[PDB]
This record gives sequence, C-alpha cells and structure tokens, in this order.
Amino acid sequence: HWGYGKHNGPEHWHKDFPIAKGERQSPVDIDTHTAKYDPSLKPLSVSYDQATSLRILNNGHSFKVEFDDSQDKAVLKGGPLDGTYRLTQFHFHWGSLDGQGSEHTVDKKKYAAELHLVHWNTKYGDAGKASQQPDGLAVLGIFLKVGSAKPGLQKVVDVLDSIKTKGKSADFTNFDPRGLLPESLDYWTYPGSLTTPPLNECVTWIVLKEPISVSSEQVLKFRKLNFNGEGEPEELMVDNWRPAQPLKNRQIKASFK
Ligand SMILES: Cc1cc(C)nc(Sc2c(F)c(F)c(S(N)(=O)=O)c(F)c2F)n1
Ligand SMILES: [Zn+2]
Repeated sequence: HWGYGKHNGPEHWHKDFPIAKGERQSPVDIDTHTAKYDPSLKPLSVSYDQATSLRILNNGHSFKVEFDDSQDKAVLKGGPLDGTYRLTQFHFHWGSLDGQGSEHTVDKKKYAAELHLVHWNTKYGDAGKASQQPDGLAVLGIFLKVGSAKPGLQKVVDVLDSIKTKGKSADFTNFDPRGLLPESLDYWTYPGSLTTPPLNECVTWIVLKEPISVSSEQVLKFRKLNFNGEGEPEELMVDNWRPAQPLKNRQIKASFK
C-alpha cells in the first residue's frame, strides 16, 4: 500500500495511479517572477464564521480535522472560482526537519509544512462525486514557517497525543479554522490535482502568498505522530509530502502585484 517511504513513496505511485504522470499534477514549484498578474481575478471570499468541526483522526498518511459539510456553513467563493465550495476537512504535510515539509514550493523554497483546507463544489452534492470532476475541489494552500507560535493552531497540537497511531480518532468540536489564516489573502492559482493517491485531476489550487508562523514546539508535536497502527513497527509520520511535479502547459495566475 502507498506511503512516503523508499519502497511505496511518490516515485512508485504511478503504478497504481497512472494519472501520477498526467497533464495537471500537483504540487508545483511556484515561479513568482513567472506567475501572471490577473487584475481580473476577484478577492477570495472565505466565509468560515459558521464552521462546525466534528472530529480529528490519524489516517496513517496525515491527520485530518473533519467538518460538518451537510449545509452551507464554511464556504470559499470568488477568486478564480465559479459558484460555491464547501469546507469538508483540513490536514497538513510536514518535514523531518524545518527546511522541508511543504508540497508546493516558492522559487524552489520549501517551507516546514503546508496546510490544506479542502473544499468541494456544491453543484456536485458531495466531496466523493466532486472528486470525479475537473472543477470539483478547491484547496486553499497555506505555508507554515517556523518562528513565533500560531495561537489558533494550539488547540490542534494539544490533542495530537490522543491520535498518535493510524486509525485513532477523537471528537474535535468548536475549532475555528479562521485562526489558521494569515493576514493577507493574496494568492496564486492554477489547475492541478490531489497530491496523494488517487491523484485525481479535480483541484483548483489557491495558494496563499503569506505564510503563517508556527513555533518549533508546535511542529515538533506533528513529528511525534506515527504512520503505523498501534502494535505495528514504529515509523514516525514525517516527510509526508509529494515533491513538485512538472508544470507542463499550465500558467500560474497571481491575484496581486
Ligand atoms: C474529496 C476527496 C474525496 C475522496 C474520495 N478522496 C479524497 S482523498 C484526498 C487526497 F488524495 C488529497 F491528495 C488531498 S490534497 N493533499 O489536499 O490534495 C485531499 F484533500 C484529499 F481529501 N478526497
Ligand atoms: Zn494535502
């Protein structure tokens, strides 16, 4: 089964998921000097005031906070998007040390981690069906750099000890994802894919220019998670990122400069 090791990691994925080598794979390196400023792009509308988190879980690849997406509670619209996208879950990707961990890179720079806020196009009714469509998902990408702590991340970091191993989960209510956003919503955008199997080409990527700062103590708690289930051999969940994939014919658009 797939993972991030030498034997089952990103370079192996195409065998089960041939789209791994397709025309719109993610992540990509964002060449800032090459992105096209599109003055026609709208501001991103992030309406998270009524968000309802439900649970947090370790799925053996990352950890995921799931939201109640059965009504229009936490939605992303505008920017490059047509229509409305509903927040279903967020998760992270991170490194074994601070100099790697992000999936997207900026002028080749790697961040310590990347937050993915995953939304689906309400015209498709469900995240499952949305993932079958070219405009099915919008993922808001946020880079983490190590420095001062992010106070709004703390509630997440404090419960990770309770979901150490694959398949553990816990109730996780009243978490406000607004506490994970940077000041600015300036963004790059491009058409791409899920960054783990099944790698569907269903994602409009929206990657925020401004990183959030998290502390070393916060990221160290991510690195205490395990890929393995309890009573299997210990393997720390670190370096759960896919490297940059070739851009091929695509243009990255910027909302700014
Ligand atoms: C919305 C949906 C539906 C289904 C069936 N699987 C998935 S799995 C998944 C995935 F493979 C991913 F790569 C990502 S990601 N890292 O944000 O691109 C994701 F959010 C995911 F939720 N996601
Ligand atoms: Zn992700």
